[PDB]
Formats: sequence, structure tokens, C-alpha cells
Amino acid sequence: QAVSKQQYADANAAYLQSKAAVEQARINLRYTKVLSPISGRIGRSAVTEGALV
Amino acid sequence: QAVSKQQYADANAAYLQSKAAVEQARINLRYTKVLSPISGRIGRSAVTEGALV
Repeated sequence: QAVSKQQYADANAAYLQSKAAVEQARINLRYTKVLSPISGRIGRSAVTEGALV
Repeated sequence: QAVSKQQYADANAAYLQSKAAVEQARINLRYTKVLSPISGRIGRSAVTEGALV
């Protein structure tokens, strides 16, 4: 009881936002490595280095 | 828990200071009527009107 319920609430809210932001950012980072879904013969790239995807 | 214990302690302390300050002001104000301690004969006033005491 050294702080109000509100102050704890506000601090807990900010934390939950941060937790969320991390998890999304982690997923996007993981997607920077475009991986093969299967083993097989890959063909031609429809995309050249330096292109925007 | 809408306020902390410190906040309440501080409000309680300010209130109690107020009680003490009213009592002292009441006392000062009662003393502006200077009263005879006993029945008897009074002589000369050693102090005039308009004097400082």
C-alpha cells in the first residue's frame, strides 16, 4: 500500500504493451530469413538482389 | 487503495496540525479580554489606552 491501485494499473498496462510489441517484433525479424517450405529443385528467382518485396 | 498510506498519513498530519493551530488561535483571542483575577478594589491603571502590552 505504498502505491495506489491506479499507479500499479498504469505500470502493468505499459508492461503488457511492451510484452506485445516484443512478440510481434520477434516474428517480423524471424521472417527476414525467407526459407524453403520443402526439399526439392528450386527454379529461377523472380526477384533480383536489391529488389523491394 | 485509491491512495497510498503515505498520502493518507500526510493528510492526517496536516489535519492534526490544523487542530493545534485553531486551539492556539482560540486561546490568543480569549486573552484579548483582560479579566480581574479577584473581587476587590482596583487602583490606578499603570497602562493607558493605546498603549502596547
